[PDB]
Amino acid sequence: INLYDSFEASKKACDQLSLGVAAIFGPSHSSSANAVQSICNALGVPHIQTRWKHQVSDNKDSFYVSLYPDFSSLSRAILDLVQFFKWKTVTVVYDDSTGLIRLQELIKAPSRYNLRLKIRQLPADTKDAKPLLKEMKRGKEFHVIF
Amino acid sequence: HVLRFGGIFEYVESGPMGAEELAFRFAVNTINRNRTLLPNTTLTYDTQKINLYDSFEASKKACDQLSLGVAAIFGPSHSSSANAVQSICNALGVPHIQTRWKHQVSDNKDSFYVSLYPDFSSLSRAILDLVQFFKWKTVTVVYDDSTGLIRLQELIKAPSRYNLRLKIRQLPADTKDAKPLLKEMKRGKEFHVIFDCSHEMAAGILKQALAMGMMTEYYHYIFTTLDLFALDVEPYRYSGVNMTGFRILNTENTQVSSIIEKWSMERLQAPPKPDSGLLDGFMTTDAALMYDAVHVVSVAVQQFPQMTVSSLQCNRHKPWRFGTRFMSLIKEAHWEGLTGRITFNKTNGLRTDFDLDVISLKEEGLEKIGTWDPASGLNMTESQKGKPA
Amino acid sequence: DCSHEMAAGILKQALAMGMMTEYYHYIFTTLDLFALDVEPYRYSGVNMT
Ligand SMILES: *[C@@H]1O[C@H](CO)[C@@H](O[C@@H]2O[C@H](CO)[C@@H](O[C@H]3O[C@H](CO[C@H]4O[C@H](CO)[C@@H](O)[C@H](O)[C@@H]4O)[C@@H](O)[C@H](O[C@H]4O[C@H](CO)[C@@H](O)[C@H](O)[C@@H]4O)[C@@H]3O)[C@H](O)[C@H]2NC(C)=O)[C@H](O)[C@H]1NC(C)=O
Ligand SMILES: *[C@@H]1O[C@H](CO)[C@@H](O)[C@H](O)[C@H]1NC(C)=O
Ligand SMILES: *[C@@H]1O[C@H](CO)[C@@H](O)[C@H](O)[C@H]1NC(C)=O
Ligand SMILES: *[C@@H]1O[C@H](CO)[C@@H](O)[C@H](O)[C@H]1NC(C)=O
Repeated sequence: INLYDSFEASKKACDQLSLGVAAIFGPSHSSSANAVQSICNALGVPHIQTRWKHQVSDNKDSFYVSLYPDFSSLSRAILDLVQFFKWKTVTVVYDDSTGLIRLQELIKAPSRYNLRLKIRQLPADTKDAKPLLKEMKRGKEFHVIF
Repeated sequence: HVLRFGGIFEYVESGPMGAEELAFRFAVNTINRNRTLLPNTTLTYDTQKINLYDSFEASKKACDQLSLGVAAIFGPSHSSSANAVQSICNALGVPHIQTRWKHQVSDNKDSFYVSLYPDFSSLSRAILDLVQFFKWKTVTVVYDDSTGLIRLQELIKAPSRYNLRLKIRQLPADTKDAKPLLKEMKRGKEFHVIFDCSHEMAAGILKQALAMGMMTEYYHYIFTTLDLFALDVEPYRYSGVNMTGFRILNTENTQVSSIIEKWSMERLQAPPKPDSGLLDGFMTTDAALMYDAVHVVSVAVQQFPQMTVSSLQCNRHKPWRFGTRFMSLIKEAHWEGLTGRITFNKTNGLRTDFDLDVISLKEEGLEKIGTWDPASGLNMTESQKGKPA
Repeated sequence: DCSHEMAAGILKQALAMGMMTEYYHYIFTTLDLFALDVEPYRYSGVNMT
């Protein structure tokens, strides 16, 4: 399929289900993954997911698995690493807007621990880390989570 | 002439009819009764009843609607269903109008969708302007849904651009379990809370905060939701909380009040809920946005008389004949609706320009104390009280 | 110093104004304090002896 064309992934999933298939190894996007998950949950066919997607808590679908490790446990491991290194000022730099969901335990961590977090977002261009790192010069922040 | 619109609405089993579908059909009936707008064209609808948080049902109903053929589709509220509907109609060139915010992936390349919910980037910048007006230092942000951090993506990301320290807490899965969260709120001695939830959850946690004794002169709650006029502030107006928030629903104009009154007796069929704490007989923001969406797509239709509805097939990818012209006609309209001035970003489908009224809670109830605009800053007419000679 | 019904009305009007916190403290001369409804006032933290 193409880049984030969930209708095309739905059509290919319908064609592969018409051909007959044991289980569907789904796409690596988010929207097409949600579409294939809902389609196979309607038709009783097991879904396999290898990349993490954001999961809506209202969804009652049960016909899927996810072999990427959950970012709740990953974020708790990162918080344990921060507690082991005994940091105080952490600058967290992400690139995609879903990453705040992936690191939300670290953002909820200043309520329960003693920390101070400054988060920043990479720009939409690849080579534009030079202004953002300049803020790393200005903030004097030496503990960066990428 | 006869024109057809696509209506997808997530229905509730039993009960009354849904509010958004009622607003959609009320907008259709008021446009059909009026002759100043669309003089020689009549509008029809095809409403659908899909499940909540499902995309395959929405895909099947959208395919059935394109088998019937519609001019445009008014999508559902859940993010997955709206994403599937948006991809389906962008594959066929039929324009999409959505009234609820959804998280949008930056790698998406669709161009046949518009969203009339105000963008939370501009809303969060307005909230930052409101916070910087109040000279705050420590802000506790309480968010309900896990997507809501993206809705506060500008607000959370404030690294040393202003002297501000944030503490972020999440509401629990149960609605009634705010009491341990409010107990940690009280013991933490933090008194400037930004609540990001729906209006029903806001009324519920206001009842919980009243039961926790959080209603003093020390608390200055800020609600990101726009339905604060649906709240009943009668058991809180004499307390001394400040309760500043925003409103897009321009109730100052008399014609908008007349449209609200004409909505009201069709709205008062449903009985009120006294346990909810919501002021019954009022427009939500979603219903007004659906009404304004129908008006914007109608005035986009009126400039394009060569409008033939053609039935399309999901099994092929044959695009609509009048796709790009009608999409560009949609993406440049300027209609005065219930929310005021309506325009679209020309590089997006997001309504990034609006005119918010900053309201607050005083002893008379709720009243307008300021005006926010994205092009200007924040007026805040109580600070404009100093006019020396 | 009032009746228990008057005490309940005063407590409701004090909750409407946000009078009771952990700062405040009430003594009731009436002997029907156990017959009142202390459900909404309990979790805020009020002495109310
Ligand atoms: C269509 O959508 C586009 C986004 O998809 C819109 O582009 C956005 O435009 C706004 C202007 O309205 C930009 O806002 C601000 O940035 C300036 C200065 O930049 C600071 O931000 C930059 C980010 O790249 C850095 O390069 C700078 O060095 C610095 O870090 C701020 O000064 C602005 O504040 C102004 O606005 C706020 C609220 O109105 C006030 O509080 C301020 O005091 C001042 O009034 C904004 O923060 C925004 O960055 C830009 N976004 C992108 C991605 O380009 C576009 O405008 C929109 N078009 C229409 C027609 O709606
Ligand atoms: C809260 O509202 C009152 C109402 O008069 C106002 O006087 C006060 O300045 C407001 N702000 C506070 C207490 O920070
Ligand atoms: C603020 O509002 C007043 C009247 O309400 C108006 O006269 C003034 O020009 C406004 N200022 C700005 C900056 O919008
Ligand atoms: C009320 O009771 C609490 C504990 O229950 C106590 O800490 C507080 O001092 C009391 N208030 C008074 C005595 O004013």
